[PDB]
Amino acid sequence: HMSLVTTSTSDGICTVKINRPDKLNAMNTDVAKELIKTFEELNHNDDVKVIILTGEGEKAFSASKISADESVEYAKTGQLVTATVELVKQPTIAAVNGFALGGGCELAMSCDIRIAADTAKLGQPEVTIGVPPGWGGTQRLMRIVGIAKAKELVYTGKMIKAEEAKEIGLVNHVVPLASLQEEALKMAQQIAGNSTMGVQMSKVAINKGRNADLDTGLGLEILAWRNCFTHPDRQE
Amino acid sequence: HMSLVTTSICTVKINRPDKLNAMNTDVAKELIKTFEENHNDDVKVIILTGEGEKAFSAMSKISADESVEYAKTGQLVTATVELVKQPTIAAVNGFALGGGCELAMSCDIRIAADTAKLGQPEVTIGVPPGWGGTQRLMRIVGIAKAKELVYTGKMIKAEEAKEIGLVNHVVPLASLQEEALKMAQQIAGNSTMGVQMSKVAINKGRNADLDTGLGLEILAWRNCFTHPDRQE
Amino acid sequence: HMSLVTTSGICTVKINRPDKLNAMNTDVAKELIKTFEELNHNDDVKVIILTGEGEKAFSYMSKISADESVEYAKTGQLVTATVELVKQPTIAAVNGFALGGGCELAMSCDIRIAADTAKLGQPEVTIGVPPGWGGTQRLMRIVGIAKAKELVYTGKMIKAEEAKEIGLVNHVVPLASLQEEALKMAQQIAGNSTMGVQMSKVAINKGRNADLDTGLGLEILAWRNCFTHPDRQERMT
Amino acid sequence: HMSLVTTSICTVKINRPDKLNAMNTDVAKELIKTFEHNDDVKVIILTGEGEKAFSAMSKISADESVEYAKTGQLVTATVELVKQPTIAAVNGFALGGGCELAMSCDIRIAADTAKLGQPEVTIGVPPGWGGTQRLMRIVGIAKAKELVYTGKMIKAEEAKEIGLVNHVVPLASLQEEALKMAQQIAGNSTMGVQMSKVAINKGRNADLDTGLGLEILAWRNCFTHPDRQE
Amino acid sequence: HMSLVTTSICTVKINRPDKLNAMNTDVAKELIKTFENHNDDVKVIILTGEGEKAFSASKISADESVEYAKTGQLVTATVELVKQPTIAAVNGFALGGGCELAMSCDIRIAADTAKLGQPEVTIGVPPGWGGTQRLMRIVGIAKAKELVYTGKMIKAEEAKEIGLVNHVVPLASLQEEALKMAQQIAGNSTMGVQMSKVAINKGRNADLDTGLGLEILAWRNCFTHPDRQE
Amino acid sequence: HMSLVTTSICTVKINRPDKLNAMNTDVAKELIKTFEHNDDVKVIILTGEGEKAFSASKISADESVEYAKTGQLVTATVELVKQPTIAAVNGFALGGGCELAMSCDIRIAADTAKLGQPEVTIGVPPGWGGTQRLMRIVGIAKAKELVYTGKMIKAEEAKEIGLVNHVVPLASLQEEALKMAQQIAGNSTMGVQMSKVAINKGRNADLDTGLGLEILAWRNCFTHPDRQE
Repeated sequence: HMSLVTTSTSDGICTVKINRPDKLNAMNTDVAKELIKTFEELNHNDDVKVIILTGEGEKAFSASKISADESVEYAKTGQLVTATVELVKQPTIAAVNGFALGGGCELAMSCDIRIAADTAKLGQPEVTIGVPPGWGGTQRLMRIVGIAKAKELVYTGKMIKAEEAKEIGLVNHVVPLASLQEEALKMAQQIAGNSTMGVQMSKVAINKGRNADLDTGLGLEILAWRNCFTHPDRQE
Repeated sequence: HMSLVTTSICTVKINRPDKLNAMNTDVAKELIKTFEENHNDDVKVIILTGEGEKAFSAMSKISADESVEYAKTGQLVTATVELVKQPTIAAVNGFALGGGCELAMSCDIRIAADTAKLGQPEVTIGVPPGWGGTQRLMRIVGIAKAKELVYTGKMIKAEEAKEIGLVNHVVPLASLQEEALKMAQQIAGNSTMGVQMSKVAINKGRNADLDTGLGLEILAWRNCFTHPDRQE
Repeated sequence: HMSLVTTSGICTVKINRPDKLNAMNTDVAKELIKTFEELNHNDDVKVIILTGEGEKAFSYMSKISADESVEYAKTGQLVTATVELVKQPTIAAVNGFALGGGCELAMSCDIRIAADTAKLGQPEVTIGVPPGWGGTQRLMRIVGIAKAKELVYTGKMIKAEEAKEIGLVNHVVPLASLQEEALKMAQQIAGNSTMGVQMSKVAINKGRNADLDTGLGLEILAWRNCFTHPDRQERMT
Repeated sequence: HMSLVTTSICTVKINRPDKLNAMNTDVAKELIKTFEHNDDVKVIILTGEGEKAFSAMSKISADESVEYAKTGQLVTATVELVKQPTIAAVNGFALGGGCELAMSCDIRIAADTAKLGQPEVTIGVPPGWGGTQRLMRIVGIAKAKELVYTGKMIKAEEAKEIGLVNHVVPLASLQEEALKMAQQIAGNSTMGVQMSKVAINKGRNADLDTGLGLEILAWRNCFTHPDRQE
Repeated sequence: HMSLVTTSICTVKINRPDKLNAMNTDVAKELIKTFENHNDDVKVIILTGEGEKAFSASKISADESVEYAKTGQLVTATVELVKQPTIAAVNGFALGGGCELAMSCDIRIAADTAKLGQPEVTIGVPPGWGGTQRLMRIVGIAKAKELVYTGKMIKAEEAKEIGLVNHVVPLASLQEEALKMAQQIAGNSTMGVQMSKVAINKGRNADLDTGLGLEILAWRNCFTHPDRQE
Repeated sequence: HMSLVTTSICTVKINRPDKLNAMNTDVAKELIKTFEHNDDVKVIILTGEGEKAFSASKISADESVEYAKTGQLVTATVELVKQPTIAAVNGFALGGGCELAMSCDIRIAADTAKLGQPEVTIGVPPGWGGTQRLMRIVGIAKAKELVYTGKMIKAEEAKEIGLVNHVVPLASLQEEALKMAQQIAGNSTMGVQMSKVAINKGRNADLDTGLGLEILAWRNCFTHPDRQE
């Protein structure tokens, strides 16, 4: 179904793995709901400080004859899992180990930081079926890579390698697969070394001010800044 | 002023070659009429390029009052090219300067020739970009490069245009059209309803917060799921 | 304190405190506010160059309450907004270290040209706080949410080359060639229409915060304003 | 399908009182072309022909629905973003598109006989000409939700109560009042009025700081006009 | 902590009458999961306080105060964004979290004995379940600032004049009225009703053009439904 | 010049009664300086001196920009000040004064008060935030009516459209103001001004972003002694 295992310094680095390698870690509603409950619906426990999310099998991160009314609930489940991943307390590092197409790519775009392997191919092929990307791909892909590249990808519904994904910023870095998880830990243990209060107030400020004008975002930032100043992490 | 060829995809061309396909009021009105305020259901993808293979597109001495009208005509034609039903592929065959560049920035995807040169030199004569440059260039390449290009008013070549994201790809001149064709056809084979509703969703959610954009997307997604292209 | 040198209408502003690596306290912030506020009324100056004194750096009193924390953050927001919304375009010549409030200061300018020795970053979280002078917003609005999140969460420094790769700076030139380079671009902006330049700046800084239609309204208003100016009819010759 | 009378102030009247000036496609196009403006007109009054109706077949494709809702959006936007102000003199029924058309105008002055509403939901659709947004932006979210979910008529007194209309006067004296407000606006500066309209119509969609940028740009533009110094 | 009764329309009632139906986290969870998603048999939801005396009338860990506020946000959003229209029948006291919950609903009909307010600032905190935003979005910034800064209570008449409630009726006949409006919404097309709800709840947060895009999408989406022809 | 008197609540007064407390550049500058606040003051009262008025064509376009910037600066300084502000409209509030009144949080007007935006009768729009603040306070329809007509309105219809919070007899206006200022001053200072920050920021954003602002201010207040005591 889904795996979790935690160790780091303080050992609060939690690797979360999608466990369906027989079907290329494809995401159905069961995987979405289990992801929602693993990310605990907009919070977490206090042991974990950084989350590294990937899919087992070393081949794919994650790669409808239905009831037009039921597709609204389907897209709602997708939106809910993407928001639960996107707004979790700790930072998330998406280790894209191979294919990330459709929902999978959307999942990858819900995370804060993406470290892809030189074997990773991303895309949104929903438009080849007759549907748009229904789990936030029409919005998050734009907000990450620019309207031009997002439009190109969604219109063509094509697949792009991790190198051009790094070129357009869809992934933060590209490393060899053999080193992928290694790098995924190396960044995480770096974020875990910093103050959790500062890191996660920064995350709240960023995730809230991405949707507002500069003045409102600065208000969010100053409020989070005072909040962190009321914390012992600042003085020690 | 106009050129239309539709075979599959409708290539539209600005037919003013002896003036580097310059933008004016008549050309803007012709483009407005050509983009049909939507399109006909036969066309799936549109390619906008310039005649002569020397310039994509490279009367202002008057009356700020009707300068408002000139800017309104520019905004109208840029929004008609931007919000047209079919996707738009801009094949900049050289000079895309000022109103041309802004025009090129109205389309969804820009494919550049190696000889292409883009920029907003309005700041050198008397004015800011008045046909959407100050907003569209920012929304395409980011505020830093937008400010650099607008303040300096300089021209940049195609390679640095793809470096900052103003154009999606750069290909040799002699193979630009072809390449455009291919991409258009790669978009033409996809679902009409899917592509066009995703275009609606993107063009609407670019201006709103993530939640409102997700609402737009779920509405477009249901609308497509009520269409036969989804199941077949 | 702070040094000013103007000629061409090109004004170079220098943070003058090399003993503390041009560190940002409330004094230098207030002096920056006062210098950029005067330049708003200075009609000779056309372009502003912001850089640090010396060849090393462009630019922790926190024993304090949370209310004086709010006041410190407000002073930082004020200096960043005054630099950002100044009349003339600004060129931040990052001649070395730009970390913390210094990097946010550089991010408040219109254009950044960094030396090949420059290192930029937001190490705020390494001492328990987020960026307090607009980093969490301006960094994301300049380089995108992905790289902004990476840099803010790690709190690491990055060389000028990767800063140019992610858009944190516009260009990267050798250190000894930085100053000259900056002035060159400033010259290229100084020769343009001041009316058009500054209405462009107003339109951009206002439309970055709104939908496309409101930004187009701002643009058409600035366009008519410029069309009421003699620069328009006089240079379109 | 439409009448113009410029006497000074242009009164605009939709002309189909046979079934109370309903909003077809053709009157939408006629209103679009009529709202184009010229320098003569300073204020616009838009009312319905028939003395008791301002403006009061569909199982065809969803794509035609999209494009005719786009036509409605276009006519409402053309009415909403004119140079001069618009005074909607609601003489009677304003339901569905009509009321949406009335909500596109700057100011509404209704007769005491006027009943407004959005009954689209009694047919199986939402208001597709801007009601779901303009009604909410005029009367607030609570009253807008109430009116769109009920789809009922309300009397002009309740419209003035919830802000859907600015003022309520007797029908026989509606036009005199609308033209009174018109000539009050036309006596003011054309540049100031029209730049105020641009600033309001653009800043309603933005944060306060952006809107203040809009306002300062329009303010500078008004200071370049001869109407200021005199 | 809360009960449900459906017939034709579903009434949801906070069942804590001796505690004046006050809200803690557990009743919030019960309401969260009682608004599920939903089933297709319910058309209009009426939420009121059990006991016809009050609709609905913190010493650790600011860290856990964040989670308390997140639970409040979750319950308010689940009530607000839910499929069917919601009618808040405030039967008396609606203070603090209770009034915020009432403001999450679509339409509010108050008994003449109702008293609403946000007294959070008398404790040392702002409204933490959406008051600072929803009150301002319902009644406007001036009255919202007044009520939040004073923390005072207001009767049904003043809350109606400021738009905090849509209508005010006698207490002994509140629910009946709350029923009839519900009935009035039940007879309307569920597809049109709920697509209008989605369009409004999404376009209240965006500019006019984005809201019009949402509206035209929902308009075609109601043209997808068979209830348009019948 | 202007004056200030602190008693607990600092009453701030525009001291130009022989000119109906009209606004110039010097008045705006001294108002910016007065609104700076100090930790003792909990509520601010802004009114005009004299019981007659709260506050009632040579420049180029560039100094017109500068004048509009000064007006925006003073209106934003009053609007975003720490403590809640009560504008006691003791008569005329026209033009900038009107806009000044619209910058405060709460407006209590005397029955003889008259509010308006007459800029459009001179050739210009409101340039101190009227075209935005009036629409955000009273709605778009009444703001359009008032700005296009440029007409003065009495206190009661100003209350009807929401331009003022309450209408009080002139002879008692101040006292009523003080009374409200007392009721607000007794509440939590930290909670009330964090509420003010949340409101002034979330008025410009969508619901989700505003709720983020609110939850941040709420957590901030939970770290203050006022919450538990």
